[PDB]
Amino acid sequence: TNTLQVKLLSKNARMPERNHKTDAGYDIFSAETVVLEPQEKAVIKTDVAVSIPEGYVGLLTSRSGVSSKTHLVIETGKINAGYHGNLGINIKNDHEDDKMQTIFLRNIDNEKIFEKERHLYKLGSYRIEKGERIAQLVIVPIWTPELKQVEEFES
Amino acid sequence: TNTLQVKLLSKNARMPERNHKTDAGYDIFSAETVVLEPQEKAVIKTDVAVSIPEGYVGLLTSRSGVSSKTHLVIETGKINAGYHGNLGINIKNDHEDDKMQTIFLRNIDNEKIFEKERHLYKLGSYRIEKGERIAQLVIVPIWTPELKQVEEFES
Amino acid sequence: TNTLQVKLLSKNARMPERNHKTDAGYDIFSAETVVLEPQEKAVIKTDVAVSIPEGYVGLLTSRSGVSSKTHLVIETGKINAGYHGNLGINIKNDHEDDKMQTIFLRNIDNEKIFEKERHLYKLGSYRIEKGERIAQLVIVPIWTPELKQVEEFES
Ligand SMILES: O=c1ccn([C@H]2C[C@H](O)[C@@H](COP(=O)(O)NP(=O)(O)OP(=O)(O)O)O2)c(=O)[nH]1
Ligand SMILES: O=c1ccn([C@H]2C[C@H](O)[C@@H](COP(=O)(O)NP(=O)(O)OP(=O)(O)O)O2)c(=O)[nH]1
Ligand SMILES: O=c1ccn([C@H]2C[C@H](O)[C@@H](COP(=O)(O)NP(=O)(O)OP(=O)(O)O)O2)c(=O)[nH]1
Ligand code: NI
Ligand code: NI
Repeated sequence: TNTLQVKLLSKNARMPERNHKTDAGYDIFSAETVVLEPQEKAVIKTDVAVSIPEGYVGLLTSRSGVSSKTHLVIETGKINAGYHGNLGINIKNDHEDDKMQTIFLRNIDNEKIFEKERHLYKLGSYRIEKGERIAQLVIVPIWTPELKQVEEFES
Repeated sequence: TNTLQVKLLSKNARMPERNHKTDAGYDIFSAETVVLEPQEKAVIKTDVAVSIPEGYVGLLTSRSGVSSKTHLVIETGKINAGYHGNLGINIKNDHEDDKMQTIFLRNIDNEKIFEKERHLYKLGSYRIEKGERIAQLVIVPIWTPELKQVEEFES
Repeated sequence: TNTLQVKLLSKNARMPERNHKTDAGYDIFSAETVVLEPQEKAVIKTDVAVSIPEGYVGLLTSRSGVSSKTHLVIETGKINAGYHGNLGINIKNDHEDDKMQTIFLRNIDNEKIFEKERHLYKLGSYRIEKGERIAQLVIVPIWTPELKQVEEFES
């Protein structure tokens, strides 16, 4: 009743966490490791499925720490009450494509990642790693009345 | 009561649709045909008016299919309970302006549109056509208490 | 009960305003004066703190007038029920960095600001001034049930 059904779709999926009763949302973890170049768009698999009951909508939205620090822009997803598919993260690396190149990409804390092997990445490239806090899920009640075409409003 | 008032403002306006009782929102259709160049901003007319009752807010928000596939970024609009004006779609083609040009623009499914007449468009240009599913409306309850200036919080 | 606690953190902070009972949100004012260059990111201090009660989330979101007219993109912040810190505005000037320069920057109405002293700014630069309407706060009820790992959903 006052419980939400969560299903893991793979071994790479992590269970959402609401560590504090103070918090409004549930920590969503990536089930993928991907490198996003400037201007590049992607849908990140969480390998998690939720069964939101009717009368509610789920908001798969961005964290403030990742969005303020990095150019990673997450378009909030509206999780329909009944959708049992894989929760994707609609993401875009909004860093501009200035043609410049660097020897290291940066994490979701905007910090430079030092590698043992030298590699040439385009400047402004980010990497998201398996099991990282990149999004959060917030469930909000909704009002869905029947629509009535009207020629001029009540008042 | 448990009905929402909808008004069409022209012949080009289409009635919002909630085809499934599973869905949280209402399909919003464009009343315009416009071509958006890279970095170009616009407010798309739906020619639709809604009368949301007090204690609720409307969220004129993006669809997941259009936002994940195209560079079309819709800034979610907060529809105030009482606003009876034309619902606009605050949109931006976030494709970068790389000065390059192509012989065809692309639709809201990111597919290339083949034309009988050759025309030169800038690379990353999109066209939205009259009567297309580009946005959705989600109504959510709101808490609007009176504000009290406080020197230090309750607890 | 049906009141919200608001705390000012400095002399530069302004009290949020819900001028109409028609409106869904509360007008949020900047406590800073900053110039944002193209592609530049910042967190704007409001010097305001709110004590949202449990069972609710706050949405520190963009105004339609500023977002449709300017390239100022505000990533909606989810204000947790219990957070008593400074409300920041997660902002980005999404104007592209075209290397061009102009003798005047522009305001949150996208109008050119004429100065007595000539200065060279990069094209697409915006200035936000102390005490300006740049954001709004909308509080929405939330459902936070306990999570139960499930192998296959109820129905
Ligand atoms: O724009 C913002 C966003 C967040 N905040 C505050 C409110 C919130 O309680 C706190 C945490 O931000 P979020 O709830 O949006 N994300 P999260 O709880 O995951 O924190 P973080 O992103 O830092 O891990 O920061 C702002 O003041 N302005
Ligand atoms: O980022 C997202 C967005 C949506 N989804 C899922 C949840 C939702 O039930 C389903 C449909 O997405 P939206 O409700 O956000 N838009 P719409 O119902 O119109 O579908 P589409 O945009 O594909 O027409 O896709 C994700 O998993 N991640
Ligand atoms: O995309 C939008 C955004 C807003 N609107 C309408 C609905 C709303 O009642 C009205 C005001 O917009 P917002 O509530 O989103 N922001 P605000 O009340 O502060 O007005 P403004 O931003 O113009 O000061 O404009 C649209 O039609 N489409
Ligand atoms: Ni939102
Ligand atoms: Ni951009």
